[PDB]
Amino acid sequence: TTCCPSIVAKSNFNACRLPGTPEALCATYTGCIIIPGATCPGDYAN
Repeated sequence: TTCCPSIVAKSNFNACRLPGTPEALCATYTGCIIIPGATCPGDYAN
């Protein structure tokens, strides 16, 4: 599950992922974090 600082960061993450780019790379590009649980904490953008 990808949990992002903001909707802008998550939009950038999703754009990175669209052509297949590995999740960890898109995470570092955006500031989004990856957690195994189904639910992001607090008010992070899923």
